Amino acid sequence: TDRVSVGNLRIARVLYDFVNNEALPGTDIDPDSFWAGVDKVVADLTPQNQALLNARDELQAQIDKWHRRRVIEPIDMDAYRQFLTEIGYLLPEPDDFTITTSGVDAEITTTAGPQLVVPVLNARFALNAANARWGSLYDALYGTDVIPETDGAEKGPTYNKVRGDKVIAYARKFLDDSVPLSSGSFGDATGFTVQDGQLVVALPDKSTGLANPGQFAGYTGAAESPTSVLLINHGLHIEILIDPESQVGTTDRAGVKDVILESAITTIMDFEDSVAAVDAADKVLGYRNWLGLNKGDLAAALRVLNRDRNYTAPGGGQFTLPGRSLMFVRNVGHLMTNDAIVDTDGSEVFEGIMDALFTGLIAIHGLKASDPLINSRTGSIYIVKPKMHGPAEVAFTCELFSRVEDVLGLPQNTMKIGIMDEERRTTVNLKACIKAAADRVVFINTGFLDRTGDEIHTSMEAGPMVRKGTMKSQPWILAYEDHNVDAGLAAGFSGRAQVGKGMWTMTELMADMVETKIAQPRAGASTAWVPSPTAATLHALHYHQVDVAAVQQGLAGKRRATIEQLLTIPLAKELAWAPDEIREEVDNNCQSILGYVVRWVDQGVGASKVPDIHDVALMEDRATLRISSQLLANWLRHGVITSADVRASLERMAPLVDRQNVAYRPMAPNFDDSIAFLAAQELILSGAQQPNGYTEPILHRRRREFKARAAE
Ligand SMILES: O=C(O)/C(O)=C/C(=O)c1ccc2c(c1)OCCO2
Ligand SMILES: [Mg+2]
Repeated sequence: TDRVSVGNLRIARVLYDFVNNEALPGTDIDPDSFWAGVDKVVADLTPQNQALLNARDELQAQIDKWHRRRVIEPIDMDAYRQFLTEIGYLLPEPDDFTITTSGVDAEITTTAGPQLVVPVLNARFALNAANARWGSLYDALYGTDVIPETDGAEKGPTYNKVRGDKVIAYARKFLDDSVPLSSGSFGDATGFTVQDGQLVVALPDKSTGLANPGQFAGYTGAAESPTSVLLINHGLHIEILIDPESQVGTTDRAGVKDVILESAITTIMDFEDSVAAVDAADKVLGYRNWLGLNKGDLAAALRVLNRDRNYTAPGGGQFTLPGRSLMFVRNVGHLMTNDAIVDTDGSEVFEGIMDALFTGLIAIHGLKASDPLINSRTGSIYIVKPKMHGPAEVAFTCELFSRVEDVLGLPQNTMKIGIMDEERRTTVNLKACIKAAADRVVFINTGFLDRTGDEIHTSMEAGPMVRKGTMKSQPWILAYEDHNVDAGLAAGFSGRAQVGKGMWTMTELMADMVETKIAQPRAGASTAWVPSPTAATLHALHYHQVDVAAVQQGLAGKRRATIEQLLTIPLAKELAWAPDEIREEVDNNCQSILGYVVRWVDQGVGASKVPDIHDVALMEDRATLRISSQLLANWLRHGVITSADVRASLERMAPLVDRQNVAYRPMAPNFDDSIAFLAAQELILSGAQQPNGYTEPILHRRRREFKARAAE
C-alpha cells in the first residue's frame, strides 16, 4: 500500500509528498507537528461530524413520517411549524446582535461588486479568474449578445466596424450614466487632459469637467496627453484607454481604445460543486493549483498572474491598485469522505476536515510575499463553507477552524467563513447561524440552486413539486432571498461583510443578464455570482447603476419575509400540466443530468456547458444536478411519471448528448454498458434515498469505477 502512517491515519503518498515538498516549505510549520495535528484533529472532530450527519437523517425521517401520516393537501402551517419546533428543526431566534469579525479586507467589508466562481482544478480558468479583477468592456460587449447581432452588426471573422461603433456608443452612454460631465456627453468628447489636478474633457464647442470632480481617480502618461484616465464610481474603478493609433482608437472621436472595468472584485477558487475530485491524485491537482495561486507562481501553458496596476494620482503622485481578484477558497461541506486518507480500519476520512487543514495551510503563502503581493493584506484566510444545515453545523465549522489554526500556529479567527445559505434548515435558522459565526463570518450568500435541491428533498413525501423552471419564482424562494438580506443587514453586515446572491448560469444570454441580474444589487446584495470573467465585467455595470450602500441603508430594520412564507412548500396544484408539458420537463431534466454526468464520470469535469431542451446553454455543476435528479425522483415518487418515462427520456436524450460531444466515450447504443449512463439513471432512481438529495455519493463511486475500469 502506497500510504504513509501517521498515528491512526494512512495518508496517500501523493498527498503526503505534496504537503511536505510543496505546501509546508515557507510556512515555518514543523512537518512532524503538522502531521500529528492532522491526526489529532481528525480523531477529535470526526465523532461530532458523524453525529451532525446522523441528526440530518433523523430529522428528515421524522418529516417524511409527518407527511405520510396526513391526508389534507392544504398543509396546516400552524401544526407544521409547531412540529418543526418540537423536533428541533426550527430553533428559537436569538436576540439581535452585531457581528464582530475583524481583519477583513476592503474588497469584502466595503466594495460592492461581482464575485466570480471558478473550478480550482483547471489552472488556466483559475488564472483567468484571478486576473478578472480588470476586464475589457469593449471585449465583453463586442463578443456577446449585449450588442444584438442585428443586420449589419454581426460578428464575423474580422472586425465589424458597424458592431464596434455600437459597442463604443454603448460605453459612452455608460460613462454618461456613471461619471456624468458638468455639461454635454462623453459621446462628443474629442480629448482628455489633466489640469490643476482636475480632469478636463474637450468638447466640440467648449471644455468641461466632471459634475463630481471627486470621481477623477488618476491617469497614466503625460497630464497634457494621457494614455489613460482613471475614474471611480460606487467604489469601483473605470479606466478609459486612450490610443489614437490603435485599431479601435483610430475610429474614435477621442482616440479612445477601450474602457476597462474593475470587474471580479473577489473570486471563489472552488474545491466543491464545480470540480470532480474523488481521490488523492485529484485533490492534489487542486491543492497544487491553490498553492500556486497563493504563492503567485501558478503558470499554465505562459499564462501567469497579473501585477498590480500603476497610476498617477490627480495631483500628481504615484499609487497602485490591486491587479488580482481577492481570493476565497470553497472547501467541501460536512458530508463527504475521501480515501486520500483512511484510518487503520480502512474508513475514509472526512473531506471537509481535510480541506480545512490543507487549504488553510496552503493559504498561509497568500499572506506573505510572492517571490511582492498578498492575497489578504489584513491577515485573513477566506473559506466558503457550503451545504451547512443549521447553527450547530456552523458551530462545528468554527471549532474545526479553531483547531486548524492551532495546528498551523495561526492567530485564532484568522480563518474566516463565507456562509452559504443554501439548505432549508439554515434558511429558517439563519440568524442563529450567523450568530454561531459572529466573529468569523465574512459573507452570507443565497446558493439558490442547492437550496432548491434541499427544498425538494425535504418535502419529498408531501406531494409532486412544481416544474424546475417554476422554482425560481415560487413564494418560498423569494422569501428566502429577502430573508437572507434582512438577516445580514440586521446583524450589521453593511460595511462589515458581504451580502451575496446566486449564480447566473445562462452563459451566452448576456443581454438577458444585463437586463435582469440588476435585481440583485437592487435587493441590497453587495455581491453576486458570475460564471466567467466576461460576465463579471458585464455584471459590474449593475453596481455603477445601483448604489448598493444606499439600498442597504433604506432596507435597515425591515422584515419582509415571515417564517410561514419561508416554509411554503412548492407543491404543484391539481392538474397543473398537459402531457406534453410533463414530457418536456422530463426530457429537459434528463438532458441536463446526462450532459453533466457524462463529463463528470468520463473526464473528471465538474462544470460543463449543457444545452437545455430549448438549446439554451446552461453552465451546470452539482447543484443544478441536485435539482433535476431530485425533481424527477419526486415526480416518480408521486406518480406524475413512470419508470418507463424516465428510461425512455434518458435513452432519447443520450444520443443527443453524444452528438454534443472529445476524448469522449459515447453512451449510446449500449447504455447499460456506460458507467456514465448508469450513473445518470442511479441519480434519479435512487434520488429519494440520497442524504438530503446529495449527488456526490453516486458521482464519486461511479467516477472511481470509471477510473478503475480505465486502468485495465
Ligand atoms: O446555487 C448554489 O448552490 C451554488 O453553490 C452554485 C454553484 O456552486 C455554481 C453554479 C454554477 C457554476 C459554478 C458554481 O462555478 C463555475 C461556474 O458555474
Ligand atoms: Mg451550492
